[PDB]
Formats: sequence, structure tokens, C-alpha cells
Amino acid sequence: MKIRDLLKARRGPLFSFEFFPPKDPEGEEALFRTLEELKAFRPAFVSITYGAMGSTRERSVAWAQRIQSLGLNPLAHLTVAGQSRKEVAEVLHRFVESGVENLLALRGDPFRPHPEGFRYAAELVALIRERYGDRVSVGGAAYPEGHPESESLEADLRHFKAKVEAGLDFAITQLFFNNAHYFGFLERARRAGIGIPILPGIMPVTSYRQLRRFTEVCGASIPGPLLAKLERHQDDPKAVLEIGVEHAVRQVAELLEAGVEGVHFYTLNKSPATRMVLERLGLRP
Amino acid sequence: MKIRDLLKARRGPLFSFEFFPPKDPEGEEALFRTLEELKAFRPAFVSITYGAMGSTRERSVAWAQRIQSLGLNPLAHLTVAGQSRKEVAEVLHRFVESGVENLLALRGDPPRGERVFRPHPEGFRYAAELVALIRERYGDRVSVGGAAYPEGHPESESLEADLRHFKAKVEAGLDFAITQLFFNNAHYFGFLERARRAGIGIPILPGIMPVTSYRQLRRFTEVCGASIPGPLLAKLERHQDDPKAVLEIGVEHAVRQVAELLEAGVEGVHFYTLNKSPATRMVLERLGLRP
Ligand SMILES: Cc1cc2nc3c(=O)[nH]c(=O)nc-3n(C[C@H](O)[C@H](O)[C@H](O)COP(=O)(O)OP(=O)(O)OC[C@H]3O[C@@H](n4cnc5c(N)ncnc54)[C@H](O)[C@@H]3O)c2cc1C
Ligand SMILES: Cc1cc2nc3c(=O)[nH]c(=O)nc-3n(C[C@H](O)[C@H](O)[C@H](O)COP(=O)(O)OP(=O)(O)OC[C@H]3O[C@@H](n4cnc5c(N)ncnc54)[C@H](O)[C@@H]3O)c2cc1C
Ligand code: NA
Ligand code: NA
Repeated sequence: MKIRDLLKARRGPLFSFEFFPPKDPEGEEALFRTLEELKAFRPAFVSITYGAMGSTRERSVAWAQRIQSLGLNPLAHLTVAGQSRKEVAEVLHRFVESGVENLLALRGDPFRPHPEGFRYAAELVALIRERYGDRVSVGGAAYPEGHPESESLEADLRHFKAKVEAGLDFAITQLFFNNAHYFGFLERARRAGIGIPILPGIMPVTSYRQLRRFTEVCGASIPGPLLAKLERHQDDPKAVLEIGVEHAVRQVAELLEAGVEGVHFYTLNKSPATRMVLERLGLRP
Repeated sequence: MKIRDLLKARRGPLFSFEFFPPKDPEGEEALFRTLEELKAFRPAFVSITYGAMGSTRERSVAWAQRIQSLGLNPLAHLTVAGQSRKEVAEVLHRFVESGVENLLALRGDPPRGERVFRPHPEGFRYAAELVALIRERYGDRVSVGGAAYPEGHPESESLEADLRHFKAKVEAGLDFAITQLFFNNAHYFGFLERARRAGIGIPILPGIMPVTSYRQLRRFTEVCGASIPGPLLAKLERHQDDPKAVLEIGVEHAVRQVAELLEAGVEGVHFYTLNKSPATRMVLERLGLRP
């Protein structure tokens, strides 16, 4: 089912999970195990990421199909970096010919475009709509704290708006650790005339180091209390997992009481954190 | 001049500096040096903090008097913690008697180590009650400000409660507010759009702290609830043992922040100086704002 329709039909929240194409047999087995655990929560959709320059193209397709084989509804990510327009179009056709009806149109990271490539995710959005109309549902990235490369936050929101207007049905946010970042962004988007659902992206912390590297790359901020607490227990993995889960639970309880349309979980191909968050919220069907 | 009137009269930004009353001659000499340096930037006001439970209230009055006599325009902070209503009204009166016409009404914090705030048995519980007192007694003859928390106050049950409590505080009779420190302008802009959508129309001035010490940043944000951008955090952490590199990183970060707030047309910027001149000077110099 197209996410655009799920969002209107379902009055309770959509839970989604994000996974990446593992790069070796061991990784693949780990993801299969993670899938077997998380599918019992009956996610509204499951995303499969795409290597920035087209490096995972085959594996992304194969995992999209595998998600379908489990009875789950894939959201297929697709990037424009490092690919001709024709390459991007070919991969897109292969997703669509597989029965994938949900795409997440992204730029990807290296930034100079491919000589016959696109420059912006909005050009892929426009491609998809030009070729497939409403036969698919298209999402894009949003950055509550602003994309690192944007000259200003005003330009960031304007650029996001242009992307929406290319034909987005929904957006998924970059990770954030204080719900104020999300609600702020949401209000600013609405003031800018944007009406599409915008789903909060949540990463439950399972490792101090990982938190540090992720926020460093993507530009997200960490609350001072959370940082201190993680820093103290950084050497006790069980404590860290506990602290991350508690924090995501606090985050997600408020998002749901506020009426968000769904929550997208960055799982990093592991089940425990996401499982614990959902079980603590009373959300195991 | 009332900050209420400066904000309406002036179409460009107000610049303001926050200072704390030093405890001793050495601290006083240091602040007078900082003041001498920073007064060149011609701030529209200068704020003087108040020690949470009133034990240093006469230092706060003395510094308000010093600032007023230096031709600078004091914004006197005042808390309700650990003090009776009478005690609070007495200090309030002294400020006004000394010519102060701008007050920042605050709750104050319980002692370090205590997690429950409990009012004085005959004191106020919320800043809003101080606001109401001020207006009851002085009407519009003074200008009254409050605090705002773009990332939500650590004690608020939710961000929705946070905003509703802020709105009630505004409605008790605020002319402006100043934010808690923040390190990404998205936090400030988001809060503004939330406040507006809640029907708050007072000017809300961003509060900026230029980072001069890794460990201080960590403690302040641990206490405040504020967040640190991952890139900034990464850089400061790498260089935390070189104070000059930290100062340069903190200055550069604040320059980027302030440059965007001014271009967006904020009504001013309030600097948390911690009684030091170098970082704030450098920020403003680099923006070309030395007259
Ligand atoms: C939910 C989610 C999933 C992701 N999945 C993947 C993935 O599978 N693979 C991957 O490689 N990356 C992925 N990313 C990351 C993404 O590719 C990077 O964040 C990338 O740097 C930006 O992609 P975008 O589509 O958000 O960019 P765009 O919307 O193209 O924006 C890129 C930059 O250009 C600016 N810009 C936009 N339009 C204009 C314009 N008209 N003029 C000038 N500047 C403009 C933007 O403000 C930004 O600075 C994901 C991100 C999110 C939030
Ligand atoms: C610019 C600035 C300057 C400051 N200067 C000083 C200073 O000089 N001295 C000092 O000691 N502290 C100072 N503070 C810190 C301040 O005292 C603390 O943040 C304190 O914890 C809260 O004070 P407040 O006036 O913001 O609180 P209030 O507005 O009283 O709010 C306190 C808490 O109770 C909640 N609340 C408010 N109204 C209600 C209600 N009716 N019912 C239920 N809950 C409610 C709030 O949401 C919050 O959770 C300053 C803060 C800022 C931003
Ligand atoms: Na819905
Ligand atoms: Na003004």
C-alpha cells in the first residue's frame, strides 16, 4: 500500500523501521534475525537504504523484494549522486517492476553531480512523477536542525519547500533527540505553507561512540543531560542501551500524545533497542 | 530607557550583555575592565543577575546602581526563591528607587543537590506572580522581561505545558522575554514560531553564550537542558585542552549564529559574557559591529 494512502486511512500511528543492505553474509544473517524479531510489531512500512553513489543498487533491490516476501511494505530509498540520469531511471524502473510503490528520493553524499546526473533530490522527485504519476508514493528527507550544507535555515526550508512542490507525499526527518527540534520544524514548515505529513525519525542510542559519530556527520544536537549520562556509563553497554531506550521512550510517548502520524526508527539492523522502546510503550500487537 | 520603548523605537538590533555581581575586589576590578571594553559596543541595556535566594541582593543593587551611573541601562534580575513576598517587594522597591526601570522577573533555582523547588512558606512559587506584583505596584512605569526556554525547561511535564506556562507568564504582563542559551538557531526560530502560533506577540530576544571552555559548556547544558550540535561538540572535545583553540571555535560558532539571527531581523541579541570581554568583543568585531 502507498504511504500516502496509509497516512489517510490509518488514524493511529504508522511505525516504520529503517535497514541498510549488509555487505557480507554474516551481516545478512543478522538482518534476517532482526527482521524476524521486528516484523512481529507489524510496521506500516520498512525502508531499505541505498549506497550514495549506486554501490548497493542490486542489494537494495534484492532487500526491497525480501521485505515484500515477508509480507512487509517496502520504502525504497534512491539517490542521485554518482549516477547518470539513465542509471537512476533504470534502478527506479527495477524497483517499480518489483511492485515497490513507495520511494524515498534523496540526493546522497560524496558534492558535485555526475556529469549526466541530477543535482538535487527534487529532480528525482520530478522524474518519478513525470513517469509514474500517482502510481507510486514519494517521500523526501527533512532536517529539523537544518542540512549542514545549507547557507541558512531560511534557504533550507525554502529548498525543502521546492522539493515538496516537485511532488512529495510525505517527508521523514533526520534524527533528533529533543522533541522541541521536531515541533519547531513542523510549525515553521506549516507557516511556509507545507501541508504534507512529516514523520519524525528516531534513533535509540545503543553506543556513545555511534551517537557521537552520527550527530557529528548529520548535524543533529545532543541534549546536555543525555550526553553527560551516556558519557558516565559509556563503558557499560547494558547501561547505555538502557539509557538510550529510556530517552527514546520519553521522546516517542510525547510525539504520540501530540498526535504525530508515525515514527520512523533508525535500527542500524539491530532489534533490541527498537523492541524495548515499543514494548515499553505497550505497542507489541 | 524602558526596553519596551527601545524595541519599538529601534528598527535595528538591540545588543545587550549579561553580568553577574562579583564577590570581591578582584572580581569587581575584572568586571569594570570588561565593562570598559564592552561599553564601546553601545549596548541598549546591560543585565545584572540575582543570586537565587536573595543572600547577595545588595551586590545586585550596587551593580544596578553602578551600571545606571555609568550611563548604561540596567536590566535588574530578581528571583522569588527563598524569600518572602515582602522581602521581594523590598528589593524591587530598592531597584526602582535607584532609577532601575527594567526588571527581569525569575523564579530562581533550589540549592544544588535539591531536585524539588519549594517556595518560601510566605513567598511566591512562579515568576508570573512576581510579574503581577511588579505591574500591580508600578504599572507601565517599568518594563518587565521573563525567561523563555526554546528547548523546554527541565522541570516542565511536556513542551505543551512548557509553552502554556510561558504564555500565562506573558499574560501576567511581560513586555519581552530573553531565551535560555542555544547553539543552533533552529531551536530559537522553532520556539518563536511555536510562541506566535500560541498567540504570543512580545519580542523574544535570543540569548547567546560564546563558548570559552569545554567543561563549562558541558555543565551549563547539563543544568539548562540545552543541546550541543554534534559537529561543535566534536571540535571542542578535540581541542578542549587548548583554551585558545576553544575560544576560537566558540567565537566562530557564535559569529555564524549571530550573523544569521541579525540577517533574519531579530529584535536583538543578549550575550552571556560570564564577566569576560574577549569572546563577545571578538564576535562583534568580526561581524563589523564596533562603531
Ligand atoms: C530519512 C533519511 C533517509 C536517508 N537515506 C539515505 C540513503 O539511503 N542513502 C544516502 O546516501 N543518503 C541518505 N540520506 C542522507 C541524504 O542523502 C543526505 O542528507 C544528503 O546530504 C542530502 O539529501 P537530500 O535529499 O536531503 O538533499 P536535497 O534536498 O537535494 O538537498 C541537498 C542540499 O542542497 C540544498 N538544496 C536543495 N535544493 C536546492 C536548490 N534548488 N538550490 C540550492 N541548494 C538546494 C539543500 O538545502 C541541501 O543543502 C537519508 C537522509 C534521511 C533524512
Ligand atoms: C535570561 C535568563 C536569566 C536568568 N537569570 C537568572 C538569575 O539572575 N538568577 C537566577 O537564580 N536564575 C536565573 N535564571 C534561571 C531561572 O531562574 C531558572 O530557569 C528557573 O529554573 C526557572 O525560572 P523561570 O522564571 O524561567 O521559571 P517559571 O516561569 O517560574 O517556570 C518554572 C517551572 O515551572 C513551570 N511553570 C510555570 N508556571 C507554571 C504554572 N502556573 N503551573 C505549573 N508549572 C508552571 C515552568 O514551565 C517551569 O517548568 C535565568 C534564566 C534566563 C533564561
Ligand atoms: Na494518519
Ligand atoms: Na525593534
